[PDB]
Amino acid sequence: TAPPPHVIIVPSAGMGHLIPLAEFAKRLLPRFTFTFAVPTSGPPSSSQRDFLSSLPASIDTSFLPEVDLSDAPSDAQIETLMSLMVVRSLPSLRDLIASYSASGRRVAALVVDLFATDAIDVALELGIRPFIFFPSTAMTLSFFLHLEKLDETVSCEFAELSDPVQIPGCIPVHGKDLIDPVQDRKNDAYKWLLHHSKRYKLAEGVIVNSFEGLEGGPIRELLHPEPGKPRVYPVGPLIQAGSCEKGARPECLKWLDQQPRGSVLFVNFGSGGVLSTEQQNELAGVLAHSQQRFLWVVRPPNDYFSVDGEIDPLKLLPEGFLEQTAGRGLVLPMWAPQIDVLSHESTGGFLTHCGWNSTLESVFHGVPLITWPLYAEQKMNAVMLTEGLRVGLRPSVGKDGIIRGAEIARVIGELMEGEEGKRIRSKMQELKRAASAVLSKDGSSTRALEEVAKIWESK
Ligand SMILES: O=S(=O)(O)Oc1c[nH]c2ccccc12
Ligand SMILES: [Mg+2]
Ligand SMILES: [Mg+2]
Ligand SMILES: [Mg+2]
Ligand SMILES: [Mg+2]
Repeated sequence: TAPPPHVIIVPSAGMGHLIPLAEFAKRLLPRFTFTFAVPTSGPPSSSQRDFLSSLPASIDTSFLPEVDLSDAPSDAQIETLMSLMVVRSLPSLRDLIASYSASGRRVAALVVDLFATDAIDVALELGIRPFIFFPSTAMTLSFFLHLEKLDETVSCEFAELSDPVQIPGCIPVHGKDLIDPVQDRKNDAYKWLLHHSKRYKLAEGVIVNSFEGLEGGPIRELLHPEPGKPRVYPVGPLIQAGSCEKGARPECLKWLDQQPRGSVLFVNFGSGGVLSTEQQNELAGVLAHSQQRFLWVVRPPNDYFSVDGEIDPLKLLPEGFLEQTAGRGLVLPMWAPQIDVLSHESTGGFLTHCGWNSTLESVFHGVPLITWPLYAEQKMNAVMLTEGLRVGLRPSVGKDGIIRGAEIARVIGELMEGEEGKRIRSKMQELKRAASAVLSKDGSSTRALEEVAKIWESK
């Protein structure tokens, strides 16, 4: 029995990033031990502590001493605050790695999230193999690697372009659908994104949470060796599992058991996927007059109370909405067991914000999508899902930023009924089979994990 090498993980801010990073680590146990070296700007939340403490013993956590970000503009985007958090935590990261190295442990790799490339300098100075973990699409990774060239060939704001932007190996995308932090090139968020994208070549490999069956074009382009381009390791789809391992007995799953097969539309924009009052009313009015069964996770709009103290969103729904939907739809406040809903046989569609974790969970369970992108790279994901793979439908937004009921109803109807919705469903089942094929004991993604593991163990 050999001593397990140690691996340090530097995540970018967000539970959405801890989830796929923990799944990645869990699939390399017990060959290594891990430490989540978590930059902080304040007391770690109870959600972070609870999630990280629930992991296997071989994955430890160190919350780095909090840094001060009050000097940043109050309008600073999240990419800027995330980059500032890492840079200012590097001394603490050095002290953490020193505690392990001083005890005799071999530190075999430093895994940094997509906006934590400034920690790569520490790894290079200490003879530690730097790797980047990319929790988004291969399409978005290609955009990152191409951003330098795009920045030097385009002077105007991207949303002003008439022709769609062409990324090597990707479907074209109009500038207005490019990731949020490139929509204002004067903002620090764009400069930070440019900064990180030029540093991906400093890593010995990029680990991307996707697979070739889902993004053939981008993956095959990325795998093609080129000078100045890092090696890429598709290891997706890395997602959490259902609750059938503890002991369809949750309340909302009992309702799904009664409904017909593949007949329910699941609505969930995820935490932070808040709608305006006007936008939520448009969605509620369509569901109220529809004959479509739905399961809707509702959150208080950004513009009385419940048992714990949070505002009760289902009392903010329009007049007698719960009367018009009593037997056909089910409303849930704040949270729902998403993976258990997507795995349920009664679930036929998923209205999602196109966060990549949620998309991968839907693909793995063969549930076609209504793509309602909100922020980050979600609009790029929507284009790839709907115009590329054709496994979902996208409602068009109006000039005032509101998606009207006529569009919500159009895509719902076309997806759950209509012939195009059947083709979409058929295509999504093909991706479902392809997803479980790359994660098998001898799967394409399981092999990529092996390559990474052996590299970490080499020398
Ligand atoms: O958790 S997020 O808010 O999505 O983090 C992110 C902000 N912008 C991003 C662009 C591409 C991928 C991830 C991004
Ligand atoms: Mg705390
Ligand atoms: Mg369907
Ligand atoms: Mg998500
Ligand atoms: Mg964003």
